[PDB]
Amino acid sequence: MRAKTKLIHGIRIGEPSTGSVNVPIYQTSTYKQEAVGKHQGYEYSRTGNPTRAALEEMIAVLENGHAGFAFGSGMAAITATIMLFSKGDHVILTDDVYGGTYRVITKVLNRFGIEHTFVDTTNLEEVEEAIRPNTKAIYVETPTNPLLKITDIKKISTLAKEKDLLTIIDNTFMTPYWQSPISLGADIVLHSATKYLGGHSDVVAGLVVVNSPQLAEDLHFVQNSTGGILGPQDSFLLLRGLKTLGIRMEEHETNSRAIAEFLNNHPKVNKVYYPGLESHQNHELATEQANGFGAIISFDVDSEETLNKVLEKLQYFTLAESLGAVESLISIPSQMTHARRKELGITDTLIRISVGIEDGEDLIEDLAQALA
Amino acid sequence: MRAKTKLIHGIRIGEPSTGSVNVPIYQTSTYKQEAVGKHQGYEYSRTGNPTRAALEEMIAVLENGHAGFAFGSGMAAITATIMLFSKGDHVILTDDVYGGTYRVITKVLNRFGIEHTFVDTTNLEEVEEAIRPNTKAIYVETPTNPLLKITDIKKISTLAKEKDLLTIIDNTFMTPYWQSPISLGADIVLHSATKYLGGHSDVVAGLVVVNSPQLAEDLHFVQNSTGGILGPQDSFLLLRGLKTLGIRMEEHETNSRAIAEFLNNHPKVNKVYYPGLESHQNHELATEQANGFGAIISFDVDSEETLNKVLEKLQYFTLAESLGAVESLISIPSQMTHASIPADRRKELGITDTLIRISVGIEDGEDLIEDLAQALA
Amino acid sequence: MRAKTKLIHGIRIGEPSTGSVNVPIYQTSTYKQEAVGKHQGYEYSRTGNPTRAALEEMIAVLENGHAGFAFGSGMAAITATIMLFSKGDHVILTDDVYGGTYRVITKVLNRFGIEHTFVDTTNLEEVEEAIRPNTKAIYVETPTNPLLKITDIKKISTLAKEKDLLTIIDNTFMTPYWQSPISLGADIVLHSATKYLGGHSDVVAGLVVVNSPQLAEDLHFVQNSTGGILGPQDSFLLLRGLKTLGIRMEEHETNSRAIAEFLNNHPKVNKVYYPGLESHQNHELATEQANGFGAIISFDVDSEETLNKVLEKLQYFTLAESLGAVESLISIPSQMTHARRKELGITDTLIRISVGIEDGEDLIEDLAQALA
Amino acid sequence: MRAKTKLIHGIRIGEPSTGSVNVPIYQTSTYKQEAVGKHQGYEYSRTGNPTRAALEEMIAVLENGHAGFAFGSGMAAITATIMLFSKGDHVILTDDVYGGTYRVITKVLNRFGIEHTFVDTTNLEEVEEAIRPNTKAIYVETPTNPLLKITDIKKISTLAKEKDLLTIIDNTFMTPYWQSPISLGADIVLHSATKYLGGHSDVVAGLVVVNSPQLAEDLHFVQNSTGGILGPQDSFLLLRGLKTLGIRMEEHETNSRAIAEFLNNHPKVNKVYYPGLESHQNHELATEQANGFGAIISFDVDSEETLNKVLEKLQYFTLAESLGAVESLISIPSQMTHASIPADRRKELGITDTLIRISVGIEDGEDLIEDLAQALA
Ligand SMILES: Cc1ncc(COP(=O)(O)O)c(C=O)c1O
Ligand SMILES: Cc1ncc(COP(=O)(O)O)c(C=O)c1O
Ligand SMILES: *Cc1c(COP(=O)(O)O)cnc(C)c1O
Ligand SMILES: *Cc1c(COP(=O)(O)O)cnc(C)c1O
Repeated sequence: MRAKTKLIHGIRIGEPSTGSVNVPIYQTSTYKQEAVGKHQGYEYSRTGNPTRAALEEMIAVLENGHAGFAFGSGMAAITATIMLFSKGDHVILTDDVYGGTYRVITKVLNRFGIEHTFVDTTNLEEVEEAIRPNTKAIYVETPTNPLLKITDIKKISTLAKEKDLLTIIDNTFMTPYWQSPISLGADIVLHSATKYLGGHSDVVAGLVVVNSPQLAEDLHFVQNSTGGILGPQDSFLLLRGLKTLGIRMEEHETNSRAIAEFLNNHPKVNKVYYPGLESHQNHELATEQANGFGAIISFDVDSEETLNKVLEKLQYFTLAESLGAVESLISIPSQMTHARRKELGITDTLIRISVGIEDGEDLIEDLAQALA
Repeated sequence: MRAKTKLIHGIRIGEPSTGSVNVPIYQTSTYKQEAVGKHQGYEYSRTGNPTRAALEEMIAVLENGHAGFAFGSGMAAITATIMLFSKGDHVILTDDVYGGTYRVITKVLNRFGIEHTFVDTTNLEEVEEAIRPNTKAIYVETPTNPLLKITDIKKISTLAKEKDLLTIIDNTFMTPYWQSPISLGADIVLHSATKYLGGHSDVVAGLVVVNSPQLAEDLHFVQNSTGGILGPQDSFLLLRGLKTLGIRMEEHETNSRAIAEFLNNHPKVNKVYYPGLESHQNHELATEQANGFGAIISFDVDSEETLNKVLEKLQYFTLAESLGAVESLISIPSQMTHASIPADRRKELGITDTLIRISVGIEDGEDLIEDLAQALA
Repeated sequence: MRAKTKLIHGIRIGEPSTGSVNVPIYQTSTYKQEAVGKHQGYEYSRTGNPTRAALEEMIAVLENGHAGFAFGSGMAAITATIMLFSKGDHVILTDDVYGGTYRVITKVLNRFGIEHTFVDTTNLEEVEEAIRPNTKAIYVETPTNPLLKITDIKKISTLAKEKDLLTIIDNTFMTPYWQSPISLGADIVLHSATKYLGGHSDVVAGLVVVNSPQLAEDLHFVQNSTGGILGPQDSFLLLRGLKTLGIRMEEHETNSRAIAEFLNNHPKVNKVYYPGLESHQNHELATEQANGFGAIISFDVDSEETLNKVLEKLQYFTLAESLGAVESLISIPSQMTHARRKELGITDTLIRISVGIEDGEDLIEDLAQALA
Repeated sequence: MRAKTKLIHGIRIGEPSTGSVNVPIYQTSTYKQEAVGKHQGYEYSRTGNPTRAALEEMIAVLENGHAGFAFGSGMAAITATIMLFSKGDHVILTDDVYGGTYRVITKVLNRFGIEHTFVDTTNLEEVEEAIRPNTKAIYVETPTNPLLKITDIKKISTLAKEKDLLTIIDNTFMTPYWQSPISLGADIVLHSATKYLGGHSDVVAGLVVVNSPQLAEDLHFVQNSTGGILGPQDSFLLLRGLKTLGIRMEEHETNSRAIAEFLNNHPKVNKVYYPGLESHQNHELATEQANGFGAIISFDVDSEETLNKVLEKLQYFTLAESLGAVESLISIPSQMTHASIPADRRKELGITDTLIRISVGIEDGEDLIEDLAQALA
């Protein structure tokens, strides 16, 4: 089936007991057993919950992977994944990963003897030079938050496999709809479902898909033991979100390309980050490993006074944390993303916009009037 | 406020926006800021959500604590708490801690350099000679699952404070209604809110209460960084359950004392574990550090055929894992919780494969006793 | 099984498909059919919804009736019930019914040619004298909101049956736990589930139980045709509420008797309405047709200045509409119950309290300090 | 604002309490009052609930109306609206109105003295000579279920205003995205929000928008008095669905035009009902009063055996009542909706027992056409 179809029919429509065209919300902690260990399906909602299970199956189907896992946040998904490894293991990470990943690697998991190196994963020579004897995994975010740097998933995966390393990809920004990391060699693909997958700024959730029975047993053990699960009401809202992922990302795409084009040709804007501009580092790779450029744009305005006046005049962009929502969001990474900032090239005049599904024309006019 | 009033007025009734007598469900990820850094207290739901904030405050109130933290499960609460420690730290634990706790200490957190010693925490001498220079805390579960063994919280706390150690208490079985560990000198108290606090078998949740601002900054940092948060719908259902925790535990208590007496005098029952029997180890301590015995009773029946007849015939006890629900539940520890441990140490901590665990609900007491009676004869 | 047991085991614990000890929330409008008209159980959520159906079965079991029906409010329950009748039919009602029932009878259903007489149902001679040829039903609320007048359900039912009339009882204040109208001859018993049945001030719902297959077909047709249904999330919260109805009403009872006793012996309070006082009209009948006196108290203080000062000083009673909640509520019927007020004896110094499950001692001390 | 922006910024983003970009779910019955009559706008959830208030405002915005009202179902919305009238009032209705509407008019509201005449509302002469002195409104459903027959809303409205009658439009099939009845002169517009507005087959709800304060006082009085309200959870899910109504209907439209063309040229299909075919009655009107044709297509297949093969073989159309969902749905009107009516008037309004109704979802267009193609051959 085509991608739009898979979002509606990835799992069996018609719940067995009643024919409900939706997954029921199993707001329950426990399950009556017929005999000692013989109501097989479900035993305890931490271990498995039918609403969460439908969600875990759906994300595995959408990334073409072996098994899915649902966590209370993106950060719980990221933490459970790194907790596959042990004291003495080493991880290589994209140098401009999300600040939350930066923080958990450097301020939490360091205290547990998990070692890291931050590397420019755009430079495959530097990635290979970072490999230690105790290295177990390469972790890549593409595009990155918020500079949208593009890393070659197929080349990172090939290097990882040659050196006996797992490839972990944060596919949050592209979603399963635009990019397929497992198809390009990734062992583990993960999502802040809080962003595009839910799509309506109303769920905090993380998803992990693994490509192997061994990884599914090992991540299941971590999720069941440390228990950072997604509840069934949130699981239901996330399943509901997934239904419109295709038509949302298509409208996001159309709006964002026109906005990147207009912002890149503006007197008050001297640099624009967006995979769909030919000027963007690795634009060519962006067109090859993904079917869309996404809906996150970062742009550097000429002065503090331009920034401030953009914030106070914008009508349809809401000043807030997060992204991936049907409504347009704006943040100032320099004043809103704490967790080298200078080294990464995150200017004090840099603005990040999350482009919504408002009319593309209203969003351009709103940005124009804001910079006029 | 008396105890029953606290469960209702622990936090202000009337939210500031509309006066709603209930906490609204903030099904939301993010908040509009007036200016970059000016926001009315909420910026991103993982860091703080107002529904979760009301629940975290409520449980902090009920435990007389500095601040509360809500997690997606009891196991997330225990994990987040032990993750306050770092590689080369040592924790002393109660030896018959809950299975899920055993597993996180011995199969997960061991891989992260956190060391442990399992000790009989009923023996303050043995606790003391497990203290190493890298020891940071003593973790106590009282009463224990499933033998309801009792640990002197006030004695553990005073030993701990004397050796500059943190005291952590798993107060799930007693709840804040019967036992107040921070009052007895605990630094940290946590709950599988999945049990009594929710009380309706319909929320999986963990709660942690800390009694210092330093512990609140540190555990908040872990919560926000590792993100095992409870969502707003579960937060609401757990707040809702908290409202009837006092009257639920009073009914649980009355059914349980009568069933514990009933089972202790039945001829097919060799041994009964319940803190309320005068014959139970540290019954005297149980009556000093808590205002109730629980609603959990384990009893050793006379034979395999009896065990199978009671599972066969009970009408009002449902066979299922978990406990602390308004509906009565039964499990066989040997085949359902302590299947992991060998038969070796299952005679040590006396877990026969004729031991039954019942969680006494709020059905009519006389219905539950009649039900046990018919099943057993 | 005893009453406390029935609240936990009235319906089968263990949902067929997974063994869940709870009813799943069927957040769904429609159901896949195997063949044209052959997924039998469920077809469309207006007509039937499995969460709503569990709730409808539970309330029928708790009132020992034939079938249950769940509506979006008490007033939707009351309206669907009167809409069993037609233009030209006449209904007799307790003269001091809830203001909402007063309003729908006199300002809505009058425009549809449903005729009414309001009668003192404490006076069975006046009830019999009110019967017209076009009379179809006697509608009784006992105790009444807010004066707690007690009507003889068995004598009203016997008169109704002799004259070919249906008996409809609003059992909201007593709940199924304290009073059983069907057992005393009632054909229809109904509830504002918004009050004690939900019990936590967090659901608006109405329930109707009927005693006959004919009434179940006729009310089902009205509920399915006019569609004032309770949604499945509210149905789930109401099922959850019912679980603690017994232990709640027992604590309500203990607190309320002590409060009625203290209020009735107070210098600043010159009259107290509460079924459990020997001085209350028909106290004897109250002890006979119900197992409890309930948790609503109305009291007349000596002056406006006493009332005002009670309102501003009470610590544990919240000034709000509604009742039946675990938290204590206070209202002034003279300034808060619009929809004869003088005729009914609703003084401008009359206070209604809904007694909660706070500690009974804290509630007395709070009322004392408030009148000191 | 363009149409797509309105579905997102129709109401203020950022609630006043915390700045939440989402409407909080007010799972609550009542509100603390400061003083007897001072309350911050909410007193009792049946009269007003803030989550329901946001949805009622949103649908009022999208329909360019005075005020909105949310009910527990489409049928509660129609019932509440017709209950604005009294015994001895007369309403003229579109003759092939939805079955549930037929039933409430002819089996419920007839018993309450409300009179009706069913008329072909495509014939303004016939509408006019059904007007009696006791007539108060003309009720129009355009397009109709299941033959998608089209009624001139602007002509009906002007006839109505000339005879001092109210115009009521059931705008369910078009939604506020394609058709704006109040703009064409309607006083009242309503929706089965169960269909497109929710869009995920997971909420039963009705909405009514009125264009005068007198109609807002009167319908609010009915809503509050008779109490067929939508609860806060359903209100939230319906708000959520509204967010994607524009992009859902654009995708629905593209799949439907292609499937309507596909079916109209297939050799096993005699007749196709769809406002978008140039051959459909009042195609010209359809293109003037609405900016889209729908996502509902009825088609008459060649025989019983074809009908049974398509039900047998379709993979992506689910057999089920209802429509307007992201997942594609199929029904047989003769056996599922118009089983009530005799075979007598089922040849009049041409409802063969080989007529299939499909609701086109937002699956890949080419998947749905391939699916119909394989099923039909
Ligand atoms: C005392 C105690 N602590 C912790 C837990 C674990 O909680 P959860 O199942 O919510 O992860 C349990 C569960 O049985 C328990 O009984
Ligand atoms: C046009 C139209 N109006 C009203 C309704 C009735 O709505 P509900 O099923 O929510 O009562 C429907 C349902 O099919 C409909 O299609
Ligand atoms: C927002 C974000 C996260 C964190 O998700 P939470 O749900 O906030 O824990 C992780 N990765 C990326 C790329 C993100 O954008
Ligand atoms: C509150 C009340 C009602 C009305 O219930 P709603 O849920 O508000 O419609 C009806 N009858 C009685 C006796 C009440 O107390």
